[PDB]
Amino acid sequence: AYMSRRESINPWILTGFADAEGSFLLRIRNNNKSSVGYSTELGFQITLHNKDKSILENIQSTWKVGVIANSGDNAVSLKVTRFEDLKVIIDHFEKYPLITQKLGDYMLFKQAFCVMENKEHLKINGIKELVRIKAKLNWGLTDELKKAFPEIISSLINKNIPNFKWLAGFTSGEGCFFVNLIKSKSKLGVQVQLVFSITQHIKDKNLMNSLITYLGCGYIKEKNKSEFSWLDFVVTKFSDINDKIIPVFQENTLIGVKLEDFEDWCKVAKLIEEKKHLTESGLDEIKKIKLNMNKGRVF
DNA sequence: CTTTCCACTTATTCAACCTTTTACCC
DNA sequence: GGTAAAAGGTTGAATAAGTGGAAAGG
Ligand SMILES: [Mg+2]
Repeated sequence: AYMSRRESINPWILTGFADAEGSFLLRIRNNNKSSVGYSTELGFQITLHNKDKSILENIQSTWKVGVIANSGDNAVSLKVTRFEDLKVIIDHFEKYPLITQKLGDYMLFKQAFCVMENKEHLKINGIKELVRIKAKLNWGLTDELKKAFPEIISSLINKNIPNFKWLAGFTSGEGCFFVNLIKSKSKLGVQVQLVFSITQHIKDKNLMNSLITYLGCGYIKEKNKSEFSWLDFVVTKFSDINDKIIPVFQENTLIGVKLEDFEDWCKVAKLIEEKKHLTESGLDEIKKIKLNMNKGRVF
């Protein structure tokens, strides 16, 4: 395997994608063999379905770090935990910063990086500090870690969209270009509606709200699934999609298989611009485009 | 002793999917 | 009087996270 077979991508796109996908990791493993009885591993990771391996390669090729591996049969991962390589990641994020609640996680990661850069994690005081940091990262401590270090453990990130490149990267993870086919009392009996969405956890409500000001269109939907809730930024007005959404991503290129879902959705947009969705022949072409996009896509 | 990477797991958070109802164009 | 836009859900697997094992040189 080669570090840069695939092309690199734009660092703001990389950052948008990183706001939408991936997590920092701080492992603190019980370890017989370590002087202190624990060892650590620090890093950053992204796990995607096999379909979107090209993206991991894009990133690897941009940073020149990271390992790409199988992640079970269905998925692949990029993990950076080589310690000195984390300087490349730090250097990337200082210059092209994250803006979702994940920024907070990057702050934990930096702090843990400091402790390790000084080698404090090799002694009991440094392990204690990493425990306090890990306590706030992702899912926090295992029950077993809490017994070992029962010490007492220590606010929402509020940031603006930096530019459209960030937005192309973020959409490449969390966006959806959908062709909705409404059973309708129209002539053909089916209405074609283009839907754009970006799906996000509730914590990033402010970001989602500010997408409305940013794109000059769309609205927020609160959705739920019994115990769990999430948000959608949604655009359904056709003239907004054609004059606002489409040009943005024509100028700022999506990455991964979603690029192909996007061009397929634009093909339908040209058809609707021409009123062709209102004839049988055009409805059928759309039905065929939809059939083979998104979950229906083979290549 | 410690770093690094490789194999592999699991559950809920997303993307993606649908129907029905209301807005509004004409 | 007919097409567009929004309301109002559902669906399932990809992503969010994680775990053990161990090669390799320090
Ligand atoms: Mg995500």
